[PDB]
Amino acid sequence: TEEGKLVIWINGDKGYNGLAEVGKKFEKDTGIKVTVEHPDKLEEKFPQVAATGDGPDIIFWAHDRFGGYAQSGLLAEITPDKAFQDKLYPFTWDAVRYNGKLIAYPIAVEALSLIYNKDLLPNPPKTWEEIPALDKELKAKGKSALMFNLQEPYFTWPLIAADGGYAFKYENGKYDIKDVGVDNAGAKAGLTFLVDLIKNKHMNADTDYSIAEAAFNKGETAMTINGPWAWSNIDTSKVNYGVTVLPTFKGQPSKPFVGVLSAGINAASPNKELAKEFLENYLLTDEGLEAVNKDKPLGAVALKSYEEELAKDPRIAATMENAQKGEIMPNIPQMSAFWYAVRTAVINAASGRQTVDAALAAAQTNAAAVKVECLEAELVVTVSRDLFGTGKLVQPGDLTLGSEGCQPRVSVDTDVVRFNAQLHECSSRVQMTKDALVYSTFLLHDPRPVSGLSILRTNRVEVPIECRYPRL
Ligand SMILES: OC[C@H]1O[C@H](O[C@H]2[C@H](O)[C@@H](O)[C@@H](O)O[C@@H]2CO)[C@H](O)[C@@H](O)[C@@H]1O
Ligand SMILES: [Ca+2]
Ligand SMILES: [Ca+2]
Ligand SMILES: [Ca+2]
Repeated sequence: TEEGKLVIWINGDKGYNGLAEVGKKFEKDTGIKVTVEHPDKLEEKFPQVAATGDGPDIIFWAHDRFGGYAQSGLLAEITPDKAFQDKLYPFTWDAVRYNGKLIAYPIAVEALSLIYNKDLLPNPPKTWEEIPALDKELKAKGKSALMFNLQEPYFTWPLIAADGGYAFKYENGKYDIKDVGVDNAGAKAGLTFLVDLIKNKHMNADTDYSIAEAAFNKGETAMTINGPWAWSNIDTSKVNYGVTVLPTFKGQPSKPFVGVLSAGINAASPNKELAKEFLENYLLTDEGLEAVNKDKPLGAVALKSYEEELAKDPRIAATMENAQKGEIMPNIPQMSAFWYAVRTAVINAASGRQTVDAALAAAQTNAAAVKVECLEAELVVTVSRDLFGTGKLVQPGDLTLGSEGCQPRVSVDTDVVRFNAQLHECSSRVQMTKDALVYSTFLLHDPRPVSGLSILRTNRVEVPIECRYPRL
């Protein structure tokens, strides 16, 4: 990274052009150039380049990633005076605190809502259970009831959590990273409902963000599920849409994960002063947040003034109604593992490649004990040796990645076994989606032969190991 300027990363669905306007104001006033970029997979690339001392000066993402970044020494501690803290809501500062330190600036509060075409559907269904029958009606006139992104677990999690799914159990003031709530009866019920919607052809397992967005904004489907950033494009489509409560499932509300868009400062930036100035006195103002929101709505911004100004907007009100019914995302480093786990499970259940029960059990194991890192042509799998929480440590020789042709390098620590594998050699399965090439294999723990009687929790366990790379 180079000093005298600022490089900013932010996701491509956010208002990066408005942010660039803020940067242009900054530049004119101070002479310091600001370059805003939106690389794909930036939440995964940032730790890779920041660990070598490179990467952007500022990284934007929902707060849930930042704990990992902070645990890895990648984030500078931020030091706002008391007055600036008084300018933002306490909930948001809470979201960006890790081990008693502030590790990023809160920007805005995000939550999914149900977005619906008022002309096609004047009265949105209050329950998921209605949607199959409703779909029938709409299918009779060449339309669908619901389409939304099924490739990212962020969008399916509300249904999964409604009847009792959860990420990590919060207990005694801390999250128990071995107590994952993706494999309980409620999560299984929610995912079964989703997979049923697919099997009965009310939804297609391949639908992604762009497909669902195009369908809804063209008037081909009566509903979608999305956050404030999407509203802009809908406005341009001139569809007459409303933003409202997500449907219930078995009488309980959908529970979306509440995100807080946050901006962290790279620990290796030589421009930490400039970054603080830009964030506090340029972006986190009525003018800055106004520009960014005008591009792609931010939601309920953390700055009290502009949030009070925008609360009249009923869409913000529905976003916050849904947020209240949901849970704030943890920011612990294990969230990435959680997300990988659920992602894989959902896809594999939606395709029918795996049952719901098996997919969610494997996701429990993956979130609790496995970390997948996908590199150019190589894969790294890190397995917790305390695989079942018993405190009994697995031996490396009982762990196998892939089939016999897969011959990884295996390294052992006190607490983990790490597999460094060649993707071509270890891919059991390859396939293409619209947007990605997918390489897939499995991790197996099989201690047999073992002399003792196997009882209760089984010692044989198999989890999906998968990497997705953009098609270009
Ligand atoms: O799907 C897993 C993904 O969910 C969240 O990402 C959201 C993000 O919060 C929103 O700002 C918007 O970009 O949609 C994203 C999902 O595509 C988590 O914050 C992220 O860590 C997680 O991977
Ligand atoms: Ca569990
Ligand atoms: Ca696409
Ligand atoms: Ca706009």
